[PDB]
Amino acid sequence: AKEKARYFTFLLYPESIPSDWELKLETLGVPMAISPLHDKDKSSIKGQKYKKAHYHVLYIAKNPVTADSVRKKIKLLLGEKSLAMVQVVLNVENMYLYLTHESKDAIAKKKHVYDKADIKLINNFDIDRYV
Amino acid sequence: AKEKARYFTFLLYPESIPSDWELKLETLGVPMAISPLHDKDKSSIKGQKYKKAHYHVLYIAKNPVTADSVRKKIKLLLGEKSLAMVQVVLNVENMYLYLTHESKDAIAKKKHVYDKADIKLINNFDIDRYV
DNA sequence: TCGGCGACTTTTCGGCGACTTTT
DNA sequence: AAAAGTCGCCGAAAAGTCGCCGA
Ligand SMILES: [Mn+2]
Ligand SMILES: [Mn+2]
Repeated sequence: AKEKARYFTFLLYPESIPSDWELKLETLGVPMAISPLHDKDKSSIKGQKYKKAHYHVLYIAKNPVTADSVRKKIKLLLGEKSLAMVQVVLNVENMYLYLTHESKDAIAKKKHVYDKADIKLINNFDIDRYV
Repeated sequence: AKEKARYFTFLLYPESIPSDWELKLETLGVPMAISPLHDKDKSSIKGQKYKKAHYHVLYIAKNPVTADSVRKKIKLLLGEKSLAMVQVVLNVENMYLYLTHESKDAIAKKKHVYDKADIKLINNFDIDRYV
């Protein structure tokens, strides 16, 4: 009895993805919203500069499918270590604001807040359609 | 069978806790109330002026959980030796005023009275809701 | 007596190949 | 045949109680 759902978020690392990863993700025909790059997140480790550059993708599947469905589809796309920690997204509004660290979880924990503009929306991601 | 309860008090020693302990207690997401620093308690031994610096944390679990649980929950958070003497609290109010030694028993036994201003409330600890 | 800790138990949840349904 | 999708099944950690205490 795995959970089937429409909204997912996962991480992409610049190392494990090919050059054209952006055009690579457009192919699937599914609305995505790709956070700006996270080169400046404070690590929960002493003396430690920042966490590694990563992305937060917000993935809007067209029908209820399972976490594993999405992991594998992007594992085919970009390399089997391309992504990590695919999760089911419960509140879309938050996990969109979370790409900027400008949700309330993030500013409450005072994390470094990125630029609205660098978010990349693939196949006409409509924030309003899902809220 | 051990006792289940929602209200707890335990002690925090500044030596055994990391710099960012205060913020790390906020992570647990639980209403806490942290005594002002207890650096001038009268020691019960002759020629011993003060007791070792401590804090009294006042801890409100979201569901009746066991003394031991809270102990694990905090060892893992601040270090195996971070805390001490976790007990269940039967009257919050009295034990709230005890953080300043302004309860009945504290003023009764002539304990050193600290300043409210230094009390720290974590996650919107609202003493009034508890009476 | 009653706070304590290691041993244990129990959820919790994200992986990943293997099997299965869909195209 | 191939794509996509889910199904067992594993592991680890974050949680929790239990056993015995021990001063
Ligand atoms: Mn991040
Ligand atoms: Mn004290």
